[PDB]
Amino acid sequence: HMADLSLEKAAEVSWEEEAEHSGASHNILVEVQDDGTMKIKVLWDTPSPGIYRILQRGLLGRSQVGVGVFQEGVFHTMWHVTRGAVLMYQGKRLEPSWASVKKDLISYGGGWRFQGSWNAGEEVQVIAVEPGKNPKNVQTAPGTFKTPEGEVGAIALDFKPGTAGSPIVNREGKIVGLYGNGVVTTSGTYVSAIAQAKASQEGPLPEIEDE
Amino acid sequence: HMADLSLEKAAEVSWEEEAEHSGASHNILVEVQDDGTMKIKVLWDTPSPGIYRILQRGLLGRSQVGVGVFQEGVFHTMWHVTRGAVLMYQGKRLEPSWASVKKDLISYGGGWRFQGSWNAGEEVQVIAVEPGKNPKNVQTAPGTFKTPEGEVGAIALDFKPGTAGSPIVNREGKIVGLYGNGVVTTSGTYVSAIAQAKASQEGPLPEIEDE
Ligand SMILES: [Cl-]
Ligand SMILES: [Cl-]
Repeated sequence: HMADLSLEKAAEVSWEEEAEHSGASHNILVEVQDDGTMKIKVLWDTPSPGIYRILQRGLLGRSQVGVGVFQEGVFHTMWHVTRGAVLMYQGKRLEPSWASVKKDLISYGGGWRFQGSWNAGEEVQVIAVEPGKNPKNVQTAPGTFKTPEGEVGAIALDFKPGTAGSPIVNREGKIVGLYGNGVVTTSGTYVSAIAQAKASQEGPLPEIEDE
Repeated sequence: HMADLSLEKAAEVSWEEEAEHSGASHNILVEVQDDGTMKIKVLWDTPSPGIYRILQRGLLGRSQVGVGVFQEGVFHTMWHVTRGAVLMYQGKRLEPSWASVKKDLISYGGGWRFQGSWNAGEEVQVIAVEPGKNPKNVQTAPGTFKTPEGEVGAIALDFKPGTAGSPIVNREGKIVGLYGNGVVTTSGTYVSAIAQAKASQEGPLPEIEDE
């Protein structure tokens, strides 16, 4: 309590054609042809879109507890990072609007906005915003993990504590999930879910009398 | 919300005479003498004392979001790990009792119990309980960082995300602080505070009429 969390912009969301690859392995789509060719295949009154550090003020200064993304006026991060705490941005209180403890996700100022859906076999990029480091794109080939309610992509990459909430993007620069909700395998490997919810939409119209 | 956090015992608190040392450097107290010698110097109804993983249940199973310590019936962890969330242990709800956002600390079921105070120049051990790994003692020589309200010990050691709340102990096996509230230096080095509060004590006696 005590509006102890604040936000600070760090980067914009995009795919980087050349970013470092990391992982024990690579998934590469090859196209083979008959001909014998083989080929490798206005200022808006809204928070600036992008990636932000989430910062908790104590005695040592501001420590980064996680990362989130503004997209269409809505701030998206992980449930475990904020547990619904108000977030200060430009002296304004941001209140939580929607949360999924199961998927480990939370949005502030509206419903989930991300539309990306990861396609098995494709490589993705995590835009890792580690405490005290410049943003960095990391290309990786996710596996899948088998859950109730469907199958989920799963990334085997280790980042510093505080990196949870960094977005995962596909080749069009669309966000397919957030990184940082994971488990550790018996062989000692950390794997993060590609955490993603359906984009929200308008319900039926209400009315009222409270002026 | 939804008692999504639970605890699981992982280890007991002790100094390990031989544990691995880690860090760019070592602080070693030498005693020199006149003689020319030089020398290197009942079951209780209370949660079992020790170190516990803090686990959040989602779709991938139980992910470790932090670590804390039971001592004298009180559970001690970091504020950023739970932000005051109820904790489930053996089907019982544990409610938070005291918290310090500035020191990044929280206790459940009573006031802070730890009595250890780190002494400049001494080496300490972090009992690192990393997600999916066995507990491990790590000996390190803390530096100091200069803050308001006094000087704080500061440890330059990197552990996996989820390790915050692991206790730091002195040579007598007394807890001098918890690891995992830190900042990152311009050279890219992570340093954690030795986070510690004064042990609590009984106040003046009240009375009442609410039977
Ligand atoms: Cl909507
Ligand atoms: Cl007390």
